[PDB]
Amino acid sequence: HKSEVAHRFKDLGEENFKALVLIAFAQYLQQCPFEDHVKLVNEVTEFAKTCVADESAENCDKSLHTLFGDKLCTVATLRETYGEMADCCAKQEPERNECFLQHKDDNPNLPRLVRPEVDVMCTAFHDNEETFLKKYLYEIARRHPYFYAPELLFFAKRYKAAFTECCQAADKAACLLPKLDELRDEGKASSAKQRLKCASLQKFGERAFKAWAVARLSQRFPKAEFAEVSKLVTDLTKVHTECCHGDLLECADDRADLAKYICENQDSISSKLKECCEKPLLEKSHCIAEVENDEMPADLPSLAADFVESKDVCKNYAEAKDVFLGMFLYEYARRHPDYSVVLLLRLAKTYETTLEKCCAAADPHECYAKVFDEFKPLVEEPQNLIKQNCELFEQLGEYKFQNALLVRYTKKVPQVSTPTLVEVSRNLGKVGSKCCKHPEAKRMPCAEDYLSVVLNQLCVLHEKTPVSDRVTKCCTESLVNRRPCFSALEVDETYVPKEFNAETFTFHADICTLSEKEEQIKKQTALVELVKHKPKATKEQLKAVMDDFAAFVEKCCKADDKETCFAEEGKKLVAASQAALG
Ligand SMILES: COc1ccc2c(c1)c(CC(=O)O)c(C)n2C(=O)c1ccc(Cl)cc1
Ligand SMILES: COc1ccc2c(c1)c(CC(=O)O)c(C)n2C(=O)c1ccc(Cl)cc1
Ligand SMILES: CCCCC1C(=O)N(c2ccccc2)N(c2ccccc2)C1=O
Ligand SMILES: CCCCCCCCCCCCCC(=O)O
Ligand SMILES: CCCCCCCCCCCCCC(=O)O
Ligand SMILES: CCCCCCCCCCCCCC(=O)O
Ligand SMILES: CCCCCCCCCCCCCC(=O)O
Repeated sequence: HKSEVAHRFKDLGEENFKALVLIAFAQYLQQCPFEDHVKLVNEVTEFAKTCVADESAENCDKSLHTLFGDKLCTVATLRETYGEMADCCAKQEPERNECFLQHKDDNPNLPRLVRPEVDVMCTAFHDNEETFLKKYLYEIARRHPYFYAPELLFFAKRYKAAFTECCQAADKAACLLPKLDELRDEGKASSAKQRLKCASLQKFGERAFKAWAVARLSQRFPKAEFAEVSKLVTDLTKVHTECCHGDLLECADDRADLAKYICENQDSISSKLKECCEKPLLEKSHCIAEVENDEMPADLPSLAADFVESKDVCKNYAEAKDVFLGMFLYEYARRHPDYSVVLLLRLAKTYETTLEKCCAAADPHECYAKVFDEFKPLVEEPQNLIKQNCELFEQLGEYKFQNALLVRYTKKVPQVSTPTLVEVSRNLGKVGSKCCKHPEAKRMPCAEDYLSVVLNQLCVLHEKTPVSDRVTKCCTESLVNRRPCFSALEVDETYVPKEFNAETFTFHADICTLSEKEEQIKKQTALVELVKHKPKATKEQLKAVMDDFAAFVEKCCKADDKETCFAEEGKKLVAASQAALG
């Protein structure tokens, strides 16, 4: 109460406090060495303990923003290292804090972080767990200044858990490696979603966010009253608006409040918030944001009652348009947890466009009478794609499914670079393996979650190295139109084939020692180049070539003087293949 530092220290706990303070400093002073930050953390922690012992001790009354800023301005090489940022220190709070936010660089120039060999890690881990973990916490945090700290803390613990379980295993690598790769992706996805959610808010505006949230919060809490959901969407919008601005403290308090509000009213929101609400102040938010959907009420009316058959439709709509559309969304979303949020938005958009026409016409009811028929094809498009694509993935495996997508998209946008096409298709493939395992009722929400990040990543690259107007149309298109726009792309009739290049199709024995992962990316790269050269090739033609290449390899890696083989049969394969594809 009287001392903020003392208060947070007591809430968080020493360990958590020390880690958060470290992350906080690493995100601002992204250039200072690790031992320098460690020094700061200790100084702040010691200060904190003083305040815990006596809330009236010097400076214990200062605000976290103030203490933090002062400490920051302490750094002697502040001007020589961060130049312009040092001028913030001449300002008074809150301009000082505001000034610091502005100079935090989003994408700093730091070397890629390379993964050491399992044995060095595990020994480092054992020989000095604290510094090994904090050292990486530091390296990761300085590279993602915008990654919400507590979230970064949750990942660290997932990492600690992996080293503990695996560094004792019989086959460390067999245990750890796959774990590290899983965490990396989750970390990447989490980072992407965060940037995405804020970028989306800037572009599309508050209304669109509120809509997306109404739909999402309604699928998850089907039993809550519309007024509660509204209350929540309202507060949730402030929270995200604030958290995007970047101030960790402000963000942290807004989220905490929201979580407490939710827990106090849990029995009037959802029956699934029990476990989450018991957890520590530091984990509540995270938990709730991931809670599973509650059971939807058994006795639920027909949507057509209040939205198609009622006589006061246009009257209720004209009176408060967005509120009316929100109720529609609410009602429609909580009966369809199986729908993707964006799909629900499309229906809402459709119902809106209809009421706008119909309520201005002679006899409204007559005009908007069959709107639910409008929805049918809208709902079906995403459903057929899932069925069709999961079936294909069922037959072929992940890898072969990835090759299928490779041929499919190269033909649609041959202008894209081969490395980019490879990454996209591979990740598209992963989405297929990760979601197709789910029961049909949960597939769509799954694909949407994963596809959103992949589509955004694809758009960002392209944004930097523009290549196709079509991709640009889809990338800058409506939030709700993005995926449909890509789905609508057709083979590029215009495209002009790339001239043959012997090199591009020559292979060496080294391919035999390449890691399974790199072997594929090598074959898949050739495949893309193959299509870019012979775009009019049919599935039959291609499949045959791919079959030869397949054999080609297995054969040359299981024979003496491998080198000769590849260069000898290579002439043959390539010569025959060119002939078959005219
Ligand atoms: C070359 O392939 C990658 C891919 C993703 C990567 C990194 C390197 C690095 C390392 C680097 O920046 O060089 C980081 C930090 N990545 C993340 O996005 C991330 C974020 C949060 C967590 Cl918890 C874990 C991972
Ligand atoms: C509970 O309320 C929300 C609100 C926005 C959301 C999400 C959930 C989720 C999570 C989910 O879909 O369950 C994602 C991925 N959001 C966005 O990226 C986003 C951000 C801004 C706009 Cl304008 C539109 C969409
Ligand atoms: C743009 C992504 C939104 C994710 C998110 C979420 O689902 N909940 C959320 C969950 C249920 C009701 C309302 C919001 N809160 C959340 C906010 C503060 C504290 C705890 C959870 C979130 O930030
Ligand atoms: C998330 C904070 C805890 C840090 C633990 C990370 C230890 C593993 C080091 C490898 C990280 C580089 C990312 C990768 O390519 O795997
Ligand atoms: C500078 C010392 C204070 C450390 C700053 C970090 C404070 C974070 C408070 C943790 C609250 C969890 C919020 C949430 O649920 O997301
Ligand atoms: C508080 C409830 C507000 C809900 C407003 C409903 C709007 C539905 C249209 C979907 C918005 C996507 C943006 C668009 O393309 O128009
Ligand atoms: C001009 C024709 C050159 C022939 C080169 C064929 C390269 C395509 C790579 C085929 C890899 C398919 C993957 C697999 O076999 O599993």
